[PDB]
Amino acid sequence: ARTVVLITGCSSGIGLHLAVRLASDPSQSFKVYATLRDLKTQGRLWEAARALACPPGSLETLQLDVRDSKSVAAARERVTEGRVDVLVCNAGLGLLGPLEALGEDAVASVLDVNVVGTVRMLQAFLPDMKRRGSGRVLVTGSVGGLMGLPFNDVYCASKFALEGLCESLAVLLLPFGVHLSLIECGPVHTAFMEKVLGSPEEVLDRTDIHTFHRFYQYLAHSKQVFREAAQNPEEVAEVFLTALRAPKPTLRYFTTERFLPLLRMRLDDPSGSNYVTAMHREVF
Amino acid sequence: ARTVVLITGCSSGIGLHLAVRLASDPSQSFKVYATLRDLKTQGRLWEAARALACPPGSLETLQLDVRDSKSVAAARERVTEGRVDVLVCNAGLGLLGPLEALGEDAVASVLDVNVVGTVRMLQAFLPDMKRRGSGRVLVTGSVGGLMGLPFNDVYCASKFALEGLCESLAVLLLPFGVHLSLIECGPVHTAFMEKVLGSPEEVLDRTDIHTFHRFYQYLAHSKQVFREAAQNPEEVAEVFLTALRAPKPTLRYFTTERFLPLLRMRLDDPSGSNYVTAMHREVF
Ligand SMILES: C[C@]12CC[C@@H]3c4ccc(O)cc4CC[C@H]3[C@@H]1C[C@H](Cc1cccc(C(N)=O)c1)[C@@H]2O
Ligand SMILES: C[C@]12CC[C@@H]3c4ccc(O)cc4CC[C@H]3[C@@H]1C[C@H](Cc1cccc(C(N)=O)c1)[C@@H]2O
Repeated sequence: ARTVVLITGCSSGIGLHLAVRLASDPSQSFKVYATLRDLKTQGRLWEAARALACPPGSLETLQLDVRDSKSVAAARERVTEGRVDVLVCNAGLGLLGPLEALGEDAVASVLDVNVVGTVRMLQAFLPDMKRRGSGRVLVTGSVGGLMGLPFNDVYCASKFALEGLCESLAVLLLPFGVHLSLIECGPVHTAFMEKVLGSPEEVLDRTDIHTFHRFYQYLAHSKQVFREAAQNPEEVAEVFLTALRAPKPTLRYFTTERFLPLLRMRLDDPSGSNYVTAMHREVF
Repeated sequence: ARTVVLITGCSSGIGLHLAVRLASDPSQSFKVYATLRDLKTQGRLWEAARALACPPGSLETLQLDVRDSKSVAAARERVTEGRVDVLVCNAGLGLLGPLEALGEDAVASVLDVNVVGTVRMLQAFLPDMKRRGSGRVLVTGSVGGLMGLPFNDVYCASKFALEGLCESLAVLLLPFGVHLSLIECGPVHTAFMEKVLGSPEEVLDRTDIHTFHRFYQYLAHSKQVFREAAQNPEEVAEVFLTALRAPKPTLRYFTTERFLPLLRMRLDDPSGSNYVTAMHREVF
């Protein structure tokens, strides 16, 4: 009857704006479960829900920790309709800084949440989609999963992993009628790079002066790129809707064509030397 | 005086054949620390050492668990010369099977060892290489880190992550004089896909009949690809030597040109549709 949509990571950003956008829909086609790690962060989701005046019953919140498969099961249990038509894997963690300055727990956590937690969603939800012979999976990707960035080593590691995970799955799912797509985001203006980085004080402690100086230069350049390229989460959310609406989804949707030149140069010098050279000069 | 080389994962395969190859070297240029998770598995490394008659003192073994940063530190401590000229990150875990058939621990472990453990090596060893303004890092990569394969979802996830990790680092390390390179391997005939997969009995338990059948078809095709394309670890080891010897290493060395067509098609249809189509028919 309604298309049932479960989204992870709805407390801010792309996930919040997509949950209520679908909400929301003048057509009333969508029943949305918006999941969040901490319910104390659900205020903005319910504010924004009021702003776009979502109908009553359009939006149910669930608590869901993607690092915890019992929590993934308990959120799956609470899906009354007993199917999910559109699973959106969007919960994600950032990590920014000199590699030797990152705590090993913080490294472990990004991988846990960004890769393993996506795996846990797909394990809990894919079986029944394959049995039904239908279902859409959308995954928040990043242009940092398509080309490496200085000081984003671990974030890019995590983002690249999702490409590996999802491309491998797509090759299998083709004849099942289950559709998986990555929505590849450039910079998005939400609230992103926040406490994804330690204090200058603590970062200097953990690295050399020359590396520290380079981090500042990367930050200056990143601020510039964001101010000249950063997209709306509203703009980003339409791309998810385009994929969810397509009769035969491709593997990747790009929310911006802007980085495609740069990605072309990675990909026709397989040695990686052109990319690394171009990016070094771009950043520094 | 001698080039000090520390390699991870030497109990078999590429790591074992590279440790003693360098060994070994009629020139006697190399002092090798060959690390292994379990010392009980060091027999083959010392057999092969006798076969290629490595000189006395050419090869020291260390125990090293890459999942454990105290173990990474204790192996670093035991490097008497007090520098490492060539760090080789080669320790790796496989995982093969339908995604829903993989244990969550087994998923966590592959990421821990293949990504986090590489991070731990680089944290322990990169600081002093940057201070010296010199050092080579070589990382075992796979063609499964460059394109996704059905039933290799998690392995490819891990392998893709290493591309993300290393490309991000290379962009920073360029003006430091520290050189990082991936050695991208196709199928290698060692002993690989062993207990990287559960029994047919246990896998059928954990999946549908149609997915199970497809797994068999992928295995049949994989056996064929290996029998028609699989390289020596001796052949693979020369590629590492080529990179270690290059005055200005590129980011990636390919031990085979054979998959480069296939990689070209990933990369000029950014939607991923051509790749996924070509590979689906290639495999099934
Ligand atoms: C990778 C990227 C697209 C490419 C951008 C680029 C392109 C070209 C260039 O020359 C410079 C730059 C710098 C900025 C880059 C963006 C960073 C942003 C990702 C990010 C990082 C840390 C935490 C989070 C989080 N909270 O989710 C998100 C976005 O995904
Ligand atoms: C990915 C790959 C290169 C591309 C190959 C290919 C290409 C084209 C094609 O059509 C089919 C196939 C099937 C075989 C594929 C290889 C599998 C092998 C990796 C592997 C897997 C599980 C555990 C370990 C471990 N113990 O380390 C290693 C190698 O790296």
